[PDB]
Amino acid sequence: GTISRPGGMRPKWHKKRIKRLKRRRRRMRQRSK
RNA sequence: GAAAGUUCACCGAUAUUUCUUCAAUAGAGGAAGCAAAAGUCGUAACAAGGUAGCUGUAGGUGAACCUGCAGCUGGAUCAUUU
Repeated sequence: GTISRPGGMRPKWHKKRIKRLKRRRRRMRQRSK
């Protein structure tokens, strides 16, 4: 332990998830227009 | 002198069409967020939390996450060849 009560995952992994979500969304939308 | 009417130019309602632009709206299907707290699968985090922890980046994975490379101490070290 080295940080205080961040609760809601590790703040690094939770960034990563939002990235591979955003990539996905872009890929969809681009074709759909 | 002077009416109806003629012809040309100008101003131009209105309609139509083109371009431009703003506002608002139906919707198959797809994807997130939050609030409820006695559902389900695990145990990642807080003690060296039982693979120290965290940051940046890439890859992998049912999920929390895991693994490589380079950093920080907000460590578990303020410190051992005169």
